[PDB]
Amino acid sequence: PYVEIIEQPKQRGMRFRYKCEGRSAGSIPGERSTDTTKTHPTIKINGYTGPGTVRISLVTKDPPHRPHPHELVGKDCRDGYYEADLCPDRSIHSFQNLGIQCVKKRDLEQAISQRIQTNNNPFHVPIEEQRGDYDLNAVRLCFQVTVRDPAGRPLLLTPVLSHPIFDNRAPNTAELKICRVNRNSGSCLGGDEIFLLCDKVQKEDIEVYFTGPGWEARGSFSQADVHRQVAIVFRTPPYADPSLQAPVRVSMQLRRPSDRELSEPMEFQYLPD
Amino acid sequence: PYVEIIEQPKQRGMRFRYKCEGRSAGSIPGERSTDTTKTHPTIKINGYTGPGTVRISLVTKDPPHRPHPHELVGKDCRDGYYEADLCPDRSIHSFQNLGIQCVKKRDLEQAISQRIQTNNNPFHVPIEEQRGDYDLNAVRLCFQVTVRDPAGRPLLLTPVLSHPIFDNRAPNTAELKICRVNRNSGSCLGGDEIFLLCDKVQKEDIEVYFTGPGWEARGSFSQADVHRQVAIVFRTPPYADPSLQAPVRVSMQLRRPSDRELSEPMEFQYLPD
DNA sequence: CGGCTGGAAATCCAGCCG
DNA sequence: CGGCTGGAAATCCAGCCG
Repeated sequence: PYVEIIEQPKQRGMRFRYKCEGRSAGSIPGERSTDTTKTHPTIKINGYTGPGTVRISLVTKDPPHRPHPHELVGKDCRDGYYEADLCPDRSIHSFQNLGIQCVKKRDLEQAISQRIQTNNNPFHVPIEEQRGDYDLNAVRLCFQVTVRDPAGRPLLLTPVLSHPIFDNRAPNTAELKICRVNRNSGSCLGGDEIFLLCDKVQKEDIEVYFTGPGWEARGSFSQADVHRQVAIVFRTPPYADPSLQAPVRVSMQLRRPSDRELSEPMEFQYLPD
Repeated sequence: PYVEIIEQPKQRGMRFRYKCEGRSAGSIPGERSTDTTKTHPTIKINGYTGPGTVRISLVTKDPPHRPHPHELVGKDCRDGYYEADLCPDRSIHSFQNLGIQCVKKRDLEQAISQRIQTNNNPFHVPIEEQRGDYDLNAVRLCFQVTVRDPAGRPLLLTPVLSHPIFDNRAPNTAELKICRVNRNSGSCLGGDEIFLLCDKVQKEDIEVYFTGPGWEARGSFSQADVHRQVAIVFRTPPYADPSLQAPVRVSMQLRRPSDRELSEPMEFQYLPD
């Protein structure tokens, strides 16, 4: 049998809550979770409907999936890992009370050792190989399902990882969001200045990526134009066509080069002068 | 005999260093210190001219003047208090190396225990009477001078307090500053929207103040328009002559209602339509 | 020009909700 | 009323400098 993630956890937007903030870090939602149609991380067992257990652990983002210092807090959790009994007459399991509790860079080693003492290393990464810095701003859910083979003895399936979930509070990879702009229109020739009010960004890793069909451009500014990480003053780039005949709706977005992530597109309408 | 402060400390303008920030720079100034030509807290002892000692410690700032959790650091300081041999041949004693090192409120309890342990409590406030909430943003210097009586045996003169000293690292105390404005001109009818980028302010306590000879208006905005304390979006007020036929250079600046403090002004050209 | 350090950046709670 | 939610409060760097 095999596990497959029918519904991935949302990647950006939620922050990892610290132990000082509470005993539950809210609930990780599915990627397609909308205000109208809510969803939760769901896995699918192919080739098995019956008695079993599931354990959700946290592991590192990049290849050597060392168990992560952070904790999975919520219903049925303990030791930084979720665990319960699979519904025996169902093959789909969504997890709605999954919350991530981050450690302090100080209580890191202490965190590590709990993973060790509690035997939480799905990819059995070696003590030798466990060495190294940990990205604290990113983790991955690691579903470990145990069904039973046809004989009847318990059967542990292979571990399935999810795409990384990122800490929204981290200045380093928080969700890119444009909150207010001084004007969503301008001349096709470009040159209009714009005050963009956004969330925390990093001046040495941010752009205002303009985008139209078979067209794209980048607004113009320098690091010094980034105000306290939450505002950018840039000049709009000229459209593809300087000789415009009427408004031309395009899209304005925030792009963090390093991971090529984008923000929801804001509509910007070019005009002729 | 009696100590007399003929040079009270500067109440505002001083930030209390956290131990984490190390040495860096620190010297409580006089109620008129400046340039290279400064001024420091100076006391004068009346009714004495000979040998003695002075100890300056921090007390709270309200009636049960308890030995504050903060610290006095710098030359001759020890255990959160200063103490040096008052000059035998001088009556006016100035202090030029006084620095208030604040404690994180997670050290509070062990801060008070050092005040007792070291017998720091000019006013002799009892352990049970030492109960209460400590205001960590304001301290009072307590000059405790000890001279000799006629028999020559050490004589301690009554504790002399300075008026409260306040912090700068407070959220509503730092300088008011306008960093970038989207427009420094507009209609005499007002109503034009402005995107002003500023130093951290408190939306609950700030406003944009326009002024000219016998004339003063304020930019119109709500708390929702203050973006992360470092940016404000407001609309200009109609000028005095809302039917100009020529420009009028008025002045625009930030104002903190709490203390009516103002930022360096920024010019504003009102014009006709 | 390699350190010193000031500014910039990283690391509890009021108001919402149901 | 208990969780939330999202703001704010607390607690490495460039550029100067010797």
